[PDB]
Amino acid sequence: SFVDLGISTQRKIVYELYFAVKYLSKNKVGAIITLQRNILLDSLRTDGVKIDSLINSSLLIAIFQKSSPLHDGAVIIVDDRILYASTYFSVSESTLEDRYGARHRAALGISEVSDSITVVVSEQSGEVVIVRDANFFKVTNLETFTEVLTKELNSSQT
Amino acid sequence: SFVDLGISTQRKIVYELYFAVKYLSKNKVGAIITLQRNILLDSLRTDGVKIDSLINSSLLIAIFQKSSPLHDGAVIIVDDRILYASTYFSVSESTLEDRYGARHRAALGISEVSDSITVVVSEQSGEVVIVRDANFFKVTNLETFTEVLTKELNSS
Repeated sequence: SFVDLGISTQRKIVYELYFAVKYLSKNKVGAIITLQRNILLDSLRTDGVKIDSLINSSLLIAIFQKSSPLHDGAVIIVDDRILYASTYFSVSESTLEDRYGARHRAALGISEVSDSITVVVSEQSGEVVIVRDANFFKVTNLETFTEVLTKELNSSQT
Repeated sequence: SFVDLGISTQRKIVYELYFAVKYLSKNKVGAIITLQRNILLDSLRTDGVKIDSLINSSLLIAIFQKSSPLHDGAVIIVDDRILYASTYFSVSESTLEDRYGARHRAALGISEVSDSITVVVSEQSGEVVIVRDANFFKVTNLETFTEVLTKELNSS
């Protein structure tokens, strides 16, 4: 559903996510941002706060600060809106409760049951990955981010 | 404006604001939340981010955390939505016999130029005030907050 938006809207989403990721990665702030595409994620949602806001780098940075009520769980972006924050899913990979690898596992789970793209920033290393269909594209150079993410969002869907 | 919303919506709004303010007061986190009424505030504020979000206590708490980039400056609510965050009012109000907090100053200033209703939580004391028409009701027992605010929202 990203592919159906005007080029201005797509470019906005990518740039805002870019600024957010630059901050989060540099300061080693964990985050899970999931862009839903054609498979609607609402069916698989366990918990989560619905905020239905415009997507914005500053709001994202606020959401994922350690002292924030919304920094655990996943943000779900639908078209150009942050629909949910602190979202969890009943996928069968995020059933471990071990902290290490938790967001990577949650992202993998989501990617296995939907065509969604999921950016993950690691609280430990600040490393950034783009998770899609059980693959982890590791973004070692953040100045490739906008390009990589764009390709991911325009790939073949379900 | 607000009375045109619906009892479910009005109660939900005041309830979410209540939980936000309860948390913010307990932890002495400064905050300023301006519910716009008939005077459009756009000409009177500068800067800020337009987020156009639902009104949610958790979101508000996240916005006003001291490590949050949106915590300095005021939230502006319109109808049932957080329109702006970390926006700055170009106006303040002082008096002779008091010198309290910059958020209190800004909220009284904004009530001088608009019919808006502003909730302020003091960074130092955690004390909650509600500001309208250059006056400020003090809400020292937060169980009354839900009542007090609704009164103020159903005014002139």
